[PDB]
Amino acid sequence: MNREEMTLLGFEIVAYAGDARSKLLEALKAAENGDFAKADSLVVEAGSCIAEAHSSQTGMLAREASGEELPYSVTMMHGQDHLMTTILLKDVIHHLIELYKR
Amino acid sequence: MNREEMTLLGFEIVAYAGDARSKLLEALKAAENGDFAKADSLVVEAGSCIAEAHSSQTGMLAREASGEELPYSVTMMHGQDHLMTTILLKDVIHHLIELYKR
Amino acid sequence: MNREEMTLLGFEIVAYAGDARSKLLEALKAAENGDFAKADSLVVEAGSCIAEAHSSQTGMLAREASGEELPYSVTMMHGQDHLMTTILLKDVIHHLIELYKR
Ligand SMILES: [Mg+2]
Repeated sequence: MNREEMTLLGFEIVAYAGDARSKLLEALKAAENGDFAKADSLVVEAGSCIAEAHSSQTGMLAREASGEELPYSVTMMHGQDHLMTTILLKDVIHHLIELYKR
Repeated sequence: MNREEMTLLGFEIVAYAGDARSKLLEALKAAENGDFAKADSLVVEAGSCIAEAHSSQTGMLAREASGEELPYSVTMMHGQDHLMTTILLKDVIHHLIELYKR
Repeated sequence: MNREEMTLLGFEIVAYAGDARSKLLEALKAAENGDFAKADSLVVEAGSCIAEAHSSQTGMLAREASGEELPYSVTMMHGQDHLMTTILLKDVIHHLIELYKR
């Protein structure tokens, strides 16, 4: 694809990763305040946002693997940063809630 | 801009991010040892280094969004990784301190 | 080097970081269940893999700093995201284990 397509998709990712990010942090706030029902609900919601903007990552990487030359985009790079850090938080949040739960 | 400018800006972001991270880690060591006061101040200090490194971020996105082709730089990419991972630490640090403060 | 070469090194980075990440997450599961000796074991193993990927990172950045032009690769940008998020987790894991240990 061209640079402009990569930039727009990067923006989509920045949007969804950003949304998932706020939900996960709000979940941490809820857990801090002993409101675990809300904490869990929020995490479950953040999960969908991530799954959506994530499955696109796979197809993108597979294309380069199979010979496609993908153009550089600072926006795409930025979206991936948002996505990957948010995913790490998602992968570790259960323990944070659990620690607040104990 | 040229690759040289991107690289140098990258070094700049790495320096600020690096210091922000060291302080956040140091803040953790403090909270672990009960020095919550030292931990809190350190967290505030970290935020300033982050504000600096984070500065150019929006501008870069805007330039590319308006149709400007920004050069690829490993150093810049690495700086962005440092910044973004450090910002996540900053976003979570409060809960790790609180859990230590309970 | 060419893009293909950059992509191959990136795959290597993803392998080391992905493996390290699963050990660190497994280390978290262990600590959660009170198996602290297992937790430390995994963290020590993960560090070995991280050391191999991180060392490779240093050389690359240095190559650009010395004037060398390196090709952009989505896989390398992805491997770096994996490595960088994994290094953050490794730097913060001790405090998570300790919190479960308290
Ligand atoms: Mg990145």
